[PDB]
Amino acid sequence: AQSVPWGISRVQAPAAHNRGLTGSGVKVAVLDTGISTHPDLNIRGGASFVPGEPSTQDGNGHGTHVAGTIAALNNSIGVLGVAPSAELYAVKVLGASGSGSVSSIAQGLEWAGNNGMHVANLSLGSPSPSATLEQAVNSATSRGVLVVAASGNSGAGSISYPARYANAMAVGATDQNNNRASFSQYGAGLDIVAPGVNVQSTYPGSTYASLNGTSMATPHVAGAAALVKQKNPSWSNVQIRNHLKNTATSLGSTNLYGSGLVNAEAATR
Ligand SMILES: [Ca+2]
Ligand code: NA
Repeated sequence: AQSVPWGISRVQAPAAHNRGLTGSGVKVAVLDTGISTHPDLNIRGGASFVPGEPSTQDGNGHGTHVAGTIAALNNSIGVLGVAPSAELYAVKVLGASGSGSVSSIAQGLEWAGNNGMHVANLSLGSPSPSATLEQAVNSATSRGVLVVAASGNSGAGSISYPARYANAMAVGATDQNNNRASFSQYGAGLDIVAPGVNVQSTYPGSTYASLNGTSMATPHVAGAAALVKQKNPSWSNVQIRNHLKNTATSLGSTNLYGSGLVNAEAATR
């Protein structure tokens, strides 16, 4: 039996699925620790930019988990992604330890742009700025990619980099009530929020696990972007971003929530 995680229902993905919108034909890159082969995922390619770790398989778990929130397959097992037919690309920029370099991440962003990705999910961040990262976020954007990035887990009223750069769509985390998760960074530049507490998804070893974080929120929005792109294949990254914001469920307090809670039903109505 397939389970639909609370957050998948909260963003109203099944409503989109019932309109025939699943992310089919939309290329989504997961820039993370890799993606491990899993019965509830279809991985269509990718690349590694981590020195000494040339496989795209996930030695950490984080990337696999993020990937299933985007695109776990719609079937009789496991969980269900926001965009269960999205074309997943594993872009390994973080090592098995969970950390990487500005150089790896920028290389992944270059790859995403050059390989025609429609969405790049960056469930990663740092408190310190990077001109290299900024340039790379702008590069992927110029090449037509919608870059979606986590706000961070410090609980502070400023958001992490690269989410703080204008051309990254910054995503915060809500709890099961739609209140800001205690850890979710907020403040200037936050675009939108999504479920980020007790999020069940795919995990290495053909298993499932629950995790907390803005890293879990971010893929809900990357998946929503993919639904919108399937519906509107002529739309740019900016049009998609704007529509997601304009159709989000307002939570008030934009400092805390940005435009509010991402709503895949409203976005595909
Ligand atoms: Ca499934
Ligand atoms: Na931003």
